[PDB]
Amino acid sequence: ERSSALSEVSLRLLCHDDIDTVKHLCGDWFPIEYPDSWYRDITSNKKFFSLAATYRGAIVGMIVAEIKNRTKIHKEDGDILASNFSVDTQVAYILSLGVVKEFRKHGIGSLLLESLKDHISTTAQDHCKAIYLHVLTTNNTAINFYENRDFKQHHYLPYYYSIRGVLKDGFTYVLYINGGHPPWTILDYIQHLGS
Amino acid sequence: ERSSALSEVSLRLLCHDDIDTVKHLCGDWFPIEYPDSWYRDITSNKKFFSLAATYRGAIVGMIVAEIKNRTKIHKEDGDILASNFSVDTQVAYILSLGVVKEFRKHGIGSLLLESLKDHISTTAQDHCKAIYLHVLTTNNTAINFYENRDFKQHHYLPYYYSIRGVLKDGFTYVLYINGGHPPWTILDYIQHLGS
Ligand SMILES: CC(C)(COP(=O)(O)OP(=O)(O)OC[C@H]1O[C@@H](n2cnc3c(N)ncnc32)[C@H](O)[C@@H]1OP(=O)(O)O)[C@@H](O)C(=O)NCCC(=O)NCCS
Ligand SMILES: CC(C)(COP(=O)(O)OP(=O)(O)OC[C@H]1O[C@@H](n2cnc3c(N)ncnc32)[C@H](O)[C@@H]1OP(=O)(O)O)[C@@H](O)C(=O)NCCC(=O)NCCS
Repeated sequence: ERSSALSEVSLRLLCHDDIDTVKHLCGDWFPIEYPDSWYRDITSNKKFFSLAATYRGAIVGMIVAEIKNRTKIHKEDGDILASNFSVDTQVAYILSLGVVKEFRKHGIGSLLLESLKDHISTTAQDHCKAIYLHVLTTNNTAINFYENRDFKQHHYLPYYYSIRGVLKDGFTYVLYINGGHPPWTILDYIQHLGS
Repeated sequence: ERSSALSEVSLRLLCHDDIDTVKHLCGDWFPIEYPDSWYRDITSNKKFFSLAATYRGAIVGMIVAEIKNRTKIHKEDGDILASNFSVDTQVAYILSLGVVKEFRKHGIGSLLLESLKDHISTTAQDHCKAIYLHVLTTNNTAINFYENRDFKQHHYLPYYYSIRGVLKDGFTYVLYINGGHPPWTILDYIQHLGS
C-alpha cells in the first residue's frame, strides 16, 4: 500500500508555501518551539540546503542543513575538528532530518542524507571536513540510523538551565569526510608515530 | 509605606517550603520554564547558596548561586578566565538574582549580592576568581545594576535553536575577584611588558 513508496518519491527544495507543513512535520518529530522566523528562514533562505522528499507530491520527509566555516560552530562543539584544520575549513550542520513515521524504513532518510553528501561535494569539494548534528538522548531510532551510517558519537551535551531558556540533554554526532578528524591527544600521536 | 522596607528585611536560606513562592517570583522576572526538579534542587540542595530576603517575613528577593571549579563552566563561557588559572580555580555562577518590583531600589539587591561576596570569602577564600552571570539583552535595569557594581560585559551569547530547545540571546557578565582576569592577547602582554 505504502510498500512501494520510494518509487513514488521526488526531491525538491523547500519554499515559503511549505511553512505550515514544515511546522506540522517537525512538531511531530520534536517537541520544540521554533519561532516563525526560523521556519521562514529555513524554507526561503538559500544559505540553507533545505530539501524535501515528497510522496505522491506531498512532503513526507526533509533534510535541512547549513554549510559553514568552522568558526561558526558553537563552542560546545568546537572540538569536533582538530586545531590543524584551518579557520577556512568548512562543516555542515544538519538542522533537521526527519521522515513521517508511516514512511520510515523505505529508504527516504538515506536518500536525503546521500543528497546532502552529494550537495556538499559539488558545493564545497574537499573543503568541508565534517557533517555534524544533534540528537536527543531519547532517540534510539535516529541514533541507530546514524551509527549505521558511520556517524560517531562525539560527546554528550548536558541539560542547560538558564534565564535564556532550557535545553534538554543530547549527543553530538559527527561524520568525518575529506580527512577530517577530532583533536588528537598525546597518546593518539604516540600511536601514529610509535607504530 | 514601603519606603522603610530595608529596615524590615531579614535574610534566610531558601527551603523546600518556598518552592511555590520561588516559582511565582522567578516567573515574574523571567519567562522561563524550569522543571520542578530545578526548583527542588535550588531550594533544598546545599551545593547551592540560596538566600532569600524577606520583608515582614515574606520573601521579596533572592539570590541563588553555585561555587564550582572552573572545569564546570559551560564551554560558551570557558574563556572568562585566562588559562594560567589552574583547573582547581573556582568561580561562582549566579543562577538567579531578583527582587520584587515594588521593593526595588531599596537596597535589597545590593544586600543579596554583598552577602554572596561574603559567603565566597569565608567559603572559598582567594581560590574563587570570578563571579559570573547571564542577563537577557532586554534587561536594561539589571545591566545597569551590575555595571554599576563593577561587573563587565564579557561577551554576547546568540540565540540558540536546536532539537534540544531554544535559547534567547544574552550577555555574560563577570566580576573578577582575587586577581582573576580573562585571557590576554598578544597586545595585552605587549602592553604589560612594554610599559
Ligand atoms: C532517522 C529517520 C530519519 C530514518 O528515516 P528512514 O526514512 O527511516 O530511513 P531509511 O529508510 O533510509 O532507513 C531506515 C532503515 O530501513 C532500511 N530500509 C530501507 N528501505 C527498506 C525497505 N524498503 N525495506 C526494509 N528496510 C528498508 C534501511 O536499510 C535502514 O536500516 P539500517 O539502518 O539497518 O540500514 C527516521 O527514523 C526519523 O525521521 N526519525 C525522527 C528523527 C528526528 O527526530 N529527527 C530530527 C527531529 S526535527
Ligand atoms: C537588578 C535588581 C535585582 C536590583 O535590585 P534592587 O533590589 O533594585 O537593587 P538595589 O536596590 O540594591 O539597587 C538599585 C538602585 O537603588 C539605589 N538605592 C538603594 N536604596 C535606595 C534608596 N533607599 N533610595 C533610593 N535609591 C536607592 C541603589 O543605589 C541602586 O542604584 P545605583 O545602581 O545607581 O547605585 C532588580 O532590578 C531586579 O530584580 N531585576 C530583575 C532582574 C532579573 O530578571 N533577574 C534574574 C531573573 S530570574
